[PDB]
Amino acid sequence: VETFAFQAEIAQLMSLIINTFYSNKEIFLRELISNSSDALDKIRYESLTDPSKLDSGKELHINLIPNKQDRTLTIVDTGIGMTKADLINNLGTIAKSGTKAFMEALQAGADISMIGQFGVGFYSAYLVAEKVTVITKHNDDEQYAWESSAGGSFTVRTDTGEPMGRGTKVILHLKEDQTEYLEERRIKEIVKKHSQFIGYPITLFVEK
Ligand SMILES: COc1ccc(-c2c(-c3cc(Br)c(O)cc3O)noc2NC(C)=O)cc1
Repeated sequence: VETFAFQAEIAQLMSLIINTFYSNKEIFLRELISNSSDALDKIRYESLTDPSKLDSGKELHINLIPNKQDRTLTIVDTGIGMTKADLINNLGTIAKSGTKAFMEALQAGADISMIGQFGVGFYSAYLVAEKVTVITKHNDDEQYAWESSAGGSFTVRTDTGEPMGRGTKVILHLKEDQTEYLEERRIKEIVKKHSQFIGYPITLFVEK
C-alpha cells in the first residue's frame, strides 16, 4: 500500500466540501454518474477504431448498488478505467486548475452544486461519504484500489479482490447521518431529477 499527499489545493477543496454548511448534498450522485458517462463515452469512442478494446466487455452501463449492512452505496461502470498514473498524478494535475477556478467562483457567489462545471465533481462524494474507495481497471493495466478518508492523504494499491474486466467502481462509505442514499425511493428520485438523460443504462439494484 502506497500513501500519498493530496496537492494542497485539493486538500483545501476537500476541507471546504466537508466543513461548509450545505444542505443540497444529493448532487454527489449526478457528479459521479457524469464521470461514469464520460468514461463510457471514451471507451465507446476508442472502440470504433480498435474493436479489440471491448474484449474486456462489450456492455456499456452503470449500476447503482446500495448495501445497508455495509452502509455503502456503490456506483459501477464499464468505462475506460483509470491507470496508476491517472490515480496518483495526472488527474490531480488537471484538478488543480479546476479547483482554482471553482474556488474563485464560490468566493464570487457560486454554490457547491456547480462543482462539475470545473471538472472536480468527484470530490462532492465527501458531502456524504466518510471514506471513498475507487476500484478501477484500464485495458493493458492492472486493477487498482485508490482510497481516502480525506485528512490530506490517499492510498493506492494493486487490488486483489474480484476482477472487474474493465471500468470503475466507486464505493461510498456513507456518513452515519447520510443513510437516506441507501433507500431505493431516494436514489430513484435523485436519478430522475439530475441524471434522467444519461446515454447508458442505469440499473438501480434493490436490497436483499
Ligand atoms: C471529470 O474527470 C474525470 C472523469 C472520469 C474519469 C475516468 C473514470 C471514472 C472516474 C470516476 Br472519479 C468515476 O466516478 C467514474 C469513472 O468511470 N474512469 O476512467 C476515466 N478516465 C477518463 C479519461 O475519463 C477521469 C476523470
